[PDB]
Amino acid sequence: MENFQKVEKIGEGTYGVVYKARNKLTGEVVALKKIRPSTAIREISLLKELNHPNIVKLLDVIHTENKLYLVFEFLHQDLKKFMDASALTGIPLPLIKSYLFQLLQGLAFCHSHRVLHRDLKPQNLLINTEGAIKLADFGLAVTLWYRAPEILLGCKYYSTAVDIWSLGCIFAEMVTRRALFPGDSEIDQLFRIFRTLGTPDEVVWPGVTSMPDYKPSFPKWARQDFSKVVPPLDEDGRSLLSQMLHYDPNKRISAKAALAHPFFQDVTKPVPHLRL
Ligand SMILES: O=C(Nc1ccccn1)Nc1cccc2c1[C@H]1CCCN1C2=O
Repeated sequence: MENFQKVEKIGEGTYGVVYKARNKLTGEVVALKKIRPSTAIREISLLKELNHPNIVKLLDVIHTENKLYLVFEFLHQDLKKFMDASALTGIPLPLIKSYLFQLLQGLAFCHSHRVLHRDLKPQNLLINTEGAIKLADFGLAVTLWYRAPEILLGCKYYSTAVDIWSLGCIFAEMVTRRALFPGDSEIDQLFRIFRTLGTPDEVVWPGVTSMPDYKPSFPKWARQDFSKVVPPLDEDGRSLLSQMLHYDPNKRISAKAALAHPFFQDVTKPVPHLRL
C-alpha cells in the first residue's frame, strides 16, 4: 500500500504473499499480507481482537481500493528454517518441549474461541530470540504432510482435533529430524499414515467406513511400534504423541488436557541459538 516500503518477500501460499515491510508513518517493520466479501471482512475483525502471547498479533486490516492487506507483527524466523539449521544435532529436548507447550497454550486459546488453524506446519510457526514461538497463518482458513486422516477421508465438519494431529506430526518431526508422513498426494499421504499407524477400522475408529472417501479396497496394514517410529523419545513423550495421533477425532487429546500431561512436569523456557 501507499504507506509501506516493502523490504522483501518472506512468504506466499494459498491466500497470499507476505512481506517484510516498514510503516512509513511509525517506522516499525511488520509483515504485510496481501490477500489474493462481507463475510470475510466480518470474520477477520474477530481475529483482530483474538490476542494471546503465542498467537502472532494482527495489527491492522486495510480493505482499500477493494483490496485486502493484513498487517501483522514481524518475527525473524519460522520453525522450518530453524529445524533446517539444526539438522546435524537436532533441537535440544528442552527447547522442543518448550515450543510444544507454548504451541499448545495458543491452540488451547484458539479452540476455546472455536477458531481453528487447519493448516499447521513448520513454515507458519514463528520464533523470536526471546525463546517464544507463535502461531501464524490462521483464522484465515501446498504440502499434505500434516493433514489429519479425517480431512483426507472427506469429512467436512472438522474438529479442533485436526490441529492436534498436525502438532503431533510436527512434534515427531522435531525429535527425529525427519518428516513423519511425507506423502506426495492425498492418497499417498493416506497410505503412509496407514502404514505406520495401521489401516483403521470400526474398532479403532467407529464410523470410519462410512466416511466419504473410504474404500473397502484399502490395503490392510498393521500398526507399527511407536518405539521404532519416534526414537529417542522417552515413554512420557511417546505416550503424549500416541494420544495426539489417535485416528478417532473424538479420542484424540485436546490442547487443554495435553497441557497437564506428565511430559511437561519439567518444562522450562531456554532461549534458542538463532542466527538472523
Ligand atoms: O513474521 C513473520 N516472519 C517470517 C520470517 C521468515 C519466514 C517467515 N516468516 N512472518 C509472518 C507473520 C504473519 C503472518 C505470516 C507470516 C508468514 C509466515 C508464512 C506465511 N506468513 C504469514 O501468513
